[PDB]
Amino acid sequence: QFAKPEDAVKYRQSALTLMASHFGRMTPVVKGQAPYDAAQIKANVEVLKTLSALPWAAFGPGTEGGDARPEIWSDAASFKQKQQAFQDNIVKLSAAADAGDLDKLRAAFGDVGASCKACHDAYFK
Amino acid sequence: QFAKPEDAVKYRQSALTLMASHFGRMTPVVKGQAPYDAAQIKANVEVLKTLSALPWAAFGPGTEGGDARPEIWSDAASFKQKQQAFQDNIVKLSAAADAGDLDKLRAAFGDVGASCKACHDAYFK
Ligand code: HEC
Ligand code: HEC
Repeated sequence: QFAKPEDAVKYRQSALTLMASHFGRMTPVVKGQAPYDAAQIKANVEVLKTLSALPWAAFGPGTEGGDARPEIWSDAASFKQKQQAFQDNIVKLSAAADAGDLDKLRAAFGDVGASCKACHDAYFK
Repeated sequence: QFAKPEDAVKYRQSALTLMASHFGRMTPVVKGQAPYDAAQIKANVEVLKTLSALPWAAFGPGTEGGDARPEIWSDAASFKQKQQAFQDNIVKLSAAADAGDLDKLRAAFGDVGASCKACHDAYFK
């Protein structure tokens, strides 16, 4: 869906920006600094679900650019493992949110954040 | 969820960028220049559904900035009517996609695009 590589870069950056707002805006809730409304969080995690599936298709072959370390395309199976592990940790966060189980939410949130950081460490310039 | 107004600007711009990729990538399909796969389009419109609900919350009071004409906050009911009409045209596009009805897709797509342009004309700098 991208006319030039720059379009893929702009798309993924925008997806990651959201996806990151929808994750990070829950930090006060997970820390207890903001109240926990199970329905609010269930709805927000559903948005995060959808967003978390979007960036990866915008790292097609030859869409090198942005802050994407070059190691992303030449090690394709390994980058895919990281996105799919991230994506699997998001399933666990959805399960916690859907259940209204705060303790499960906090644990799952930490796992998700570790998965963000793991990819950032291997693949962000 | 925004620490400063600039954060809201960055969020809405990113949401609008996606939302706009998910809309515009269907143009070749609506024109018949690309094949029509009903399931593909149903799934893409579902993504567009979700995205099309996101920008509006990032135009809170005092988040002036970006390419958002100042007329957005002082005429709040009217800006809300435009986003909700856009949002209603998206419901019609979902219905067309869900039904696998190509003719209904083309008509709904044109209505959506007109709603994008109408808001762009009243509120984009
Ligand atoms: C888990 C919820 C997160 C969060 C909060 C973020 N990421 Fe990543 N990310 C990855 C790569 C390769 C990039 C660079 C993209 C490019 O510039 O081409 C990024 C970038 C970001 C950003 C900045 C986006 C921007 O506006 O420029 C942010 C805010 C961000 N990330 C947060 C790679 C990955 C992953 C590889 C599988 C995973 C998982 C994540 N990121 C997860 C997260
Ligand atoms: C219907 C599907 C669309 C499409 C394809 C786009 N919009 Fe809009 N849009 C609106 C405003 C106020 C702005 C400025 C935001 C800001 O800068 O603060 C925009 C911006 C955009 C962009 C550019 C985003 C960026 O990266 O800077 C794009 C690509 C875009 N729009 C496309 C306002 C509205 C609406 C008011 C209710 C509606 C409806 C739409 N836009 C709809 C669409």
